[PDB]
Amino acid sequence: RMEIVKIPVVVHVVWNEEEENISDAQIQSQIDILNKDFRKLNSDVSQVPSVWSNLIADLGIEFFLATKDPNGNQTTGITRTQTSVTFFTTSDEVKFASSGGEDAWPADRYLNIWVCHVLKSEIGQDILGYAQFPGGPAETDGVVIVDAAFGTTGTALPPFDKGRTATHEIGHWLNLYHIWGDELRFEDPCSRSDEVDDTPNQADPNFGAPSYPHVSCSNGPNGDMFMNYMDYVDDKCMVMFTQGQATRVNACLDGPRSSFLA
Ligand SMILES: NCCc1ccc(S(=O)(=O)F)cc1
Ligand SMILES: [Ca+2]
Ligand SMILES: [Ca+2]
Ligand SMILES: [Zn+2]
Repeated sequence: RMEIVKIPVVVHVVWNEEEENISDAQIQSQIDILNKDFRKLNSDVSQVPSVWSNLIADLGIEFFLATKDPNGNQTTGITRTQTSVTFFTTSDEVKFASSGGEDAWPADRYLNIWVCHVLKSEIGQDILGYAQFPGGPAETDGVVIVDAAFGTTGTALPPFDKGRTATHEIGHWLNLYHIWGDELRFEDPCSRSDEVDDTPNQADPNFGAPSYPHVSCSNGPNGDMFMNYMDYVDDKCMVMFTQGQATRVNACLDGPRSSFLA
């Protein structure tokens, strides 16, 4: 029997123009996706190649917008903060009210999700989201997602309109690594590991909508598990976690995030 871990979520919408102040329905549509993907209840799990069917995991995690704020008072679980900032970066400006964002709620009790309109890497590349792995500091724990990649209605735009950027980032929040191993440009692309045996060794990230099989690093004939949530493919193409990843998620829930256990 699976112990279902029920994670209270607070969504911090940080908005400059009015359209960035995304609707309650768009926020709720994202929570709905999380409660499918993290329970193996997404119908598009049928797209997994049959050779890997016995690897698809139910992570046993569910999510809900918080009903009590950190001091025990009634809440919608959504904060809405106007800002003059036009873009945020991986340096975590969105996570402090003093830098034009919104403070985190206590990370031992809530999953903080920040939503903003423009998000860039430190060297200026537009990105869809970023996570903080377990291990503190609490002040910046959580995930950040751009609004055009958040939810399945409202401002969400194809090909990132099925809610999977948040599934992916929450994968990181639960201590999952990119399936391809995050080699640096000068390293052998087959050399690093995501520390999961049942994810095939893989050269690089996959983007877009790859054709099965996509072989790399001598992993033929089945190829890359590019439909894993921890690849970089379009939302409609990533549909599964593996049991090997669930092992790491369970270790995270049992250790550094044990405060979320009942
Ligand atoms: N389903 C979305 C997966 C995903 C997540 C993040 C990115 S990127 O912004 O880092 F380039 C790309 C694709
Ligand atoms: Ca692996
Ligand atoms: Ca690799
Ligand atoms: Zn990632």
